[PDB]
Amino acid sequence: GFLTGKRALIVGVASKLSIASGIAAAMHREGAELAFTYQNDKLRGRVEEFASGWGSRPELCFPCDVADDSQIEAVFAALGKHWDGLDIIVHSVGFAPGDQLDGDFTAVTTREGFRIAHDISAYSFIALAKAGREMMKGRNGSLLTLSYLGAERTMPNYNVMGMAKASLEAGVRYLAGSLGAEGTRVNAVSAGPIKMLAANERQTPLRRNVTIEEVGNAGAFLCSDLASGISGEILYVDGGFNTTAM
Amino acid sequence: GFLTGKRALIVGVASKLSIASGIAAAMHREGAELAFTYQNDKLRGRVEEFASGWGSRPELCFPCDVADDSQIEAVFAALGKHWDGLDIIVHSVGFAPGDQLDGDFTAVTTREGFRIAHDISAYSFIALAKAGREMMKGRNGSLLTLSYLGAERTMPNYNVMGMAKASLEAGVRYLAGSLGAEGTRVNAVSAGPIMLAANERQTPLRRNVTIEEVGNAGAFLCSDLASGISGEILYVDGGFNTTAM
Amino acid sequence: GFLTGKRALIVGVASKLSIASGIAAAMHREGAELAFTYQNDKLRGRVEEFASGWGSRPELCFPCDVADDSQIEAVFAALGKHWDGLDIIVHSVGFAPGDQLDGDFTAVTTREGFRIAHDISAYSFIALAKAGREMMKGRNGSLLTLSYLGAERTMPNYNVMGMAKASLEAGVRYLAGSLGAEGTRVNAVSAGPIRTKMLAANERQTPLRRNVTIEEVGNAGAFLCSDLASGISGEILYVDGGFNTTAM
Amino acid sequence: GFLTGKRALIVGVASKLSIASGIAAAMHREGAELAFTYQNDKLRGRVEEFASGWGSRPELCFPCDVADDSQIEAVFAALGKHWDGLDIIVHSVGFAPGDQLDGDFTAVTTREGFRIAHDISAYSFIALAKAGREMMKGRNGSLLTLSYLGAERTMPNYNVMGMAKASLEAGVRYLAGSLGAEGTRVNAVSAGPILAANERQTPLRRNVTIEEVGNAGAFLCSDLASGISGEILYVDGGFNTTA
Repeated sequence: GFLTGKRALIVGVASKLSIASGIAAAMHREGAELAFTYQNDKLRGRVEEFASGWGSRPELCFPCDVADDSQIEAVFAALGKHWDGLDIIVHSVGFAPGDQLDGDFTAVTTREGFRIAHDISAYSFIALAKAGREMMKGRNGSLLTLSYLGAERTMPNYNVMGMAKASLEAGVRYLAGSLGAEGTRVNAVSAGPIKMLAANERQTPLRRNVTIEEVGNAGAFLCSDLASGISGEILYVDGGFNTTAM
Repeated sequence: GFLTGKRALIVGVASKLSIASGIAAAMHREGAELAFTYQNDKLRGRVEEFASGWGSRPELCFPCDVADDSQIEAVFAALGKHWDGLDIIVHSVGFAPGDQLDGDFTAVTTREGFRIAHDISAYSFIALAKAGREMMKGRNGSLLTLSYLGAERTMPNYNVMGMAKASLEAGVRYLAGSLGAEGTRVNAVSAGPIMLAANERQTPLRRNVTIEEVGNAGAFLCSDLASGISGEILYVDGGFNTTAM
Repeated sequence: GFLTGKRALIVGVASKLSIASGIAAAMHREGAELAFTYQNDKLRGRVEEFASGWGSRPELCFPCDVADDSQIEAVFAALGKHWDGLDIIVHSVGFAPGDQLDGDFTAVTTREGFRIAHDISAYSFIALAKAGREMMKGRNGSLLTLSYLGAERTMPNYNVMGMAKASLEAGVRYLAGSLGAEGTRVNAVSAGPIRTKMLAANERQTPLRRNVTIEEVGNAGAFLCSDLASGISGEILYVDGGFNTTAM
Repeated sequence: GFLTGKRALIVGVASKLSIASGIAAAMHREGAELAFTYQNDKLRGRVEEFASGWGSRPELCFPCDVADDSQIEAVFAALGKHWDGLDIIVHSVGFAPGDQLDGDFTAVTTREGFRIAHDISAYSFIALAKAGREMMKGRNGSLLTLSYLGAERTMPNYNVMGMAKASLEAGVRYLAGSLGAEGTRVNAVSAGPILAANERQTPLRRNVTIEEVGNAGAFLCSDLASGISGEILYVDGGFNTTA
């Protein structure tokens, strides 16, 4: 593939319906050696399952709870023992306590929900870039992450999560800003949604939802040297929805 | 003036020549009855004295550090003994741990520094929108806050305060979708700075703006003159934001 | 008022309830003395009559088809006979021929219709900017124009005119950049829809649950050309009650 | 390559150092059958040479002034006598009268300059979509145009092209939502310069190459980007994201 020879870490594979899971799949098709992290022992089995069919193996799977600094550093110590270097890190972690994500925004949003949603979904990505700066030394690789339109504009019940996404995408630009002198490109892919999920379909220009695959392909490219003049981008894979108003 | 009749709470007055002091002035020029909070006990005497010259009294000054829900709540419960309603809350509290705003971003940014920056400089706004929802009921008021170009494009050492602001700025949009129904508008004012001579030559107006200028806009935004504007981020920077080079 | 002592020219007054008039009314109400252009010979009587309720007189009205560079300066040649200098230009004219603004974009959009939509809606701004540069010198004044959300995101039956506003909006920035040196501020107001079935959804979405009024879009527009807003140039002020910020 | 199977009409090829060229090389490399236009009678043979070096031949080269409606017409007519379907149209022609790109924006900008600036740099796209609608129909194709930061922000001596470009970018958006239902995707690459002080600030601390813009340009018109429409993708090292 066009990603042959590169070696990527992949954070937050939790399912195969996931958006993470479309990316890993397309990233193997394109020739990448992969690794995976799983948040907890519950999901440890199914990550390793998926991993094995994605060109990877149980021994390239590590426990990581991105709320923890050490555990992230631990991931980069152990992985660093199978590969002489890392090229790509992928970030697919979206988490805010549900009571923040259903009701009147102003009403339900608590300080602690704000703290968490931001920590898990925004800064984890800076820590990942931090905790792996060394292993991406002189690889000219890249970092990726996932965002949503709700960081640029408002929608029902997405609520405080749009504040996290807005910060992430900022964090993306500042990451591009600093990490780039050593040749790291930081980018993010903003995907469309995967009754009213059909009111989306008929305003989205392509009259259809994007597939976890198309986001994979698009997130694959952004990590390949096909995308090597491209940094600080937020790429929208949403059938063109954001370009609509009425 | 164009604000007479309106009452306004001002959070985060800390110096005579801050953008917040510019706002505070104009809103008084325009007749707003002003109330103030103070960050801690050192600044107390400073804030009371400013308040007194902006038509208010120390009676209308209350202790608040926006890192604590409980003190915040005591603000509106203390004010509510003085006012049977409130029109405006002006949110000019911008802060992050110093070491994060000095160096390479990836290197100097910390979990705890992140969490603080975002707490004080962003969530505090929503905590004020909440804690003051009742006092603002049925008055069709407004909330103003301060952001900066750092939320939208990068620039030296602003670092994590560029994520904070972007989170703020999204909260503007969201608080707007929410409180709009009831008739509260929510807006922000993104000011220019006040060798930074590079900025100036590039800035279309060839100068910087002044807290005066940032305050008239601040004021306008919170006055009935604005009543058709909400969810908006008004750039008071002489055009600098619109230039690429 | 706060425009007191300021002089403005106002282009585009064609109805009594246009955004053009909302501005003109506002701007008078805050002290600015005004001048007006009529698009052609049919609107002269309307425009003049309006102008008198706005402190202006028949004499302060001028003919001008913004498709004509020569008429564009005829305004300023003639105006500078009553006024040694000018402070504001308000630019409020939206027109693409009707067949362009109806149906499927790609099908009904034609080269000429495109040409017109951009020459009227967009270049003309730059031309009032040009033509009146001399009279605005020294006054630390401002130009103001009107845009729409269509330019930045799509909405049915706006078609080519969103292309002509994105051009315009870009134009605002270039003018603001060019003329800032000598003091001229250049900004825009970008109103949401105005009242009189498809519009009822617009207001369920917009944060303030109501459309704006020309009294709102005019105050914004007034303010933006007043020394109160002297720190503001290159800006596109949204007046739509927050519509532009919502997606569902 | 990921464009294998695809056929593509490229508008704008005129120089070795073209952006237009960078896309064609990267596109052909990715396995597309290309086909080109040449503005005047000069540059005719020069297009042809490049064309014959890109797997094409001088019979898939057609005369076209994007200013004249009838030629663009005649382009797709003739092309449909060699080709069954069309998959990609690429639009890489920028031209404003030179005087307009030299001096004070207000002062040098004239109406005629405006007109040409917009007709060439922006209407041409629409017309290419328009006049080549039928050959794309059925195909789930894609269009691609070129833009620049001057639409989004100001800079010296770009002047009216920032206006042309801004329009074009809406034109991307309006097209995309018009031709989406039938499968046509519509995007743009906003490519940086291929300036010395520019370089200092862009994040990668370097300028982009026509191979870097051409790749992404190719990617977007390929089925690997079928979930993308209406975009202004930025290949400039992240310069847009910097203040």
